[PDB]
Amino acid sequence: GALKKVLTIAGSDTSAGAGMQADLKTFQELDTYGMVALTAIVTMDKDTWSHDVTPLPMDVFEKQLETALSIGPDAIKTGMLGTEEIIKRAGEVYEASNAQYFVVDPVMVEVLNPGNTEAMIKYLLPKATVVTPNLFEAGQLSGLGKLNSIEDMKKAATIIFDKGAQHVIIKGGKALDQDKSYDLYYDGQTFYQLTTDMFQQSYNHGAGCTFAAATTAYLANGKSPKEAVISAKAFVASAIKNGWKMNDFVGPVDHGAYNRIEHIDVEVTEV
Amino acid sequence: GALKKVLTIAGSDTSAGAGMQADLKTFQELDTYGMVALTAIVTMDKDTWSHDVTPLPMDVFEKQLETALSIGPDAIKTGMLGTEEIIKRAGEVYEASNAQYFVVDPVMVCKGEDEVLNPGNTEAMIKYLLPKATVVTPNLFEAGQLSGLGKLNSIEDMKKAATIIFDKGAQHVIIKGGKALDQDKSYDLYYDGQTFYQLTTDMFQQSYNHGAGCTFAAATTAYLANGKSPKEAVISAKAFVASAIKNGWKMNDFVGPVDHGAYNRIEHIDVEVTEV
Repeated sequence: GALKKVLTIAGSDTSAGAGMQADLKTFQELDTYGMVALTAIVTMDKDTWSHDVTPLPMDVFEKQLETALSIGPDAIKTGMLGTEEIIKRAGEVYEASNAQYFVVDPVMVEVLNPGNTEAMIKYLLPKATVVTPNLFEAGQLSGLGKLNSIEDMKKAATIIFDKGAQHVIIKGGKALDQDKSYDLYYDGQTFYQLTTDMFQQSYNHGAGCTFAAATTAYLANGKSPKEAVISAKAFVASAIKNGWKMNDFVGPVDHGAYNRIEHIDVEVTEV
Repeated sequence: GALKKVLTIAGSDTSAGAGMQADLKTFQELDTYGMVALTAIVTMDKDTWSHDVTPLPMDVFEKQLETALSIGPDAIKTGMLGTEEIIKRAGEVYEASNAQYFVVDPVMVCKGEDEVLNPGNTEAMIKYLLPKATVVTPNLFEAGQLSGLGKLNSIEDMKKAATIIFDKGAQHVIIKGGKALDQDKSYDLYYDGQTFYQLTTDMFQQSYNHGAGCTFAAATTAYLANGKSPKEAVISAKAFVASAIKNGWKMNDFVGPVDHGAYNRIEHIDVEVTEV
């Protein structure tokens, strides 16, 4: 078959563990044709690792979208998007396209811009095939605030699904539990808990981007949403376990570890 | 051991077949840790496919370099660079790093009748990049420019160009003959200052080759990083790109990219090697 065309709308992580770098690397690992519409460029100070986010002008953002839409993506992912304007356009781009899958990683950084959260709820959730919040982001999107348990994650997932997302996976992460990694997946009918072990020498920069990018490529290549999130969780678990130390401040996931090194078991249960 | 850290200094090809996209994809296929310092963004009109090159401001270029250099590349590739200033910086970044390998893809545009679009850029490459290069990877046109010989038409002309490019300081030179040299076979000429080798594969379909050059240079870089000799890196890189070209696909009426992952996923192609 021809390679599936998979677009990410995301920024450049110059360190190359997260951002569009994670997305293109993951798309490559999963035998898709990766494409990116760049939103911003993120750099890091050599001594302190302080981040500098340089937005790209809207005119060049729009030129890239014209090109990507002409090529015709089969699936679109959104990464961290910085403005309500870009959030709104990302949704519009997916609706204009013939893409069948839209995966939204609702990256946020009390939230820094609650305006962006409101924009995600308005413009992206109603279009999303899968939305992939971490525990914090899920509390923001659902309006519940802080989530502390699987039962709280069930409530938030219901609310997010009701806002229009077709499938919701909330990543518990270290915020939920420091010995096991628990995610709550909801399809409108059934709550599934997905669990992987955690490992001592792991590194996690780019994990969220990688998970969402793998989900997108798995969907594009024909996995059901359930199968895609379960396979994506195994994919990123391997990446995290095999992450490596970049400097005193960070270490990226190994995007290629699933294929090159090992698979990690994912336990699936109904909750 | 640890993944080798491989940096490209290149622009974004929004169509994703060439540019930094080809570089990161190839880096990933070859089990390295790919990185980019972005110079520019190239977009295309939906109707005519006319290109628009949007330079990135020099301050953001510099911020990316600082981050990349802090991380510490094991190898650096240069793709198409738009100005003498960025050509010069690229060479400086390599000197400042602890990278042992520098692969320069000396991308130029021919204006017709063997004339180059930006002659200052060719002078800047000869001045700042050739003397630093582990490998330089010109096509036939570029090699005529870098050597000052103009149009090359034979292996004998290519040998002459290679010796001149070597004398300008490149450690290893590979001149890609392409369709300009022969329509049935893809002949490249490799030189290491001592021996000339002709590398051959079949000339595959010509329709869907977008990103071939970038891919070849990126693969060379990755193979070096991962410990292949320069001769084995270029032979391996030739095989790698040959499968990519053979398995290219039609994107639209104007372009078709190489399949960067074809070597690993689809098939392996033999490279004939002969001393000449």
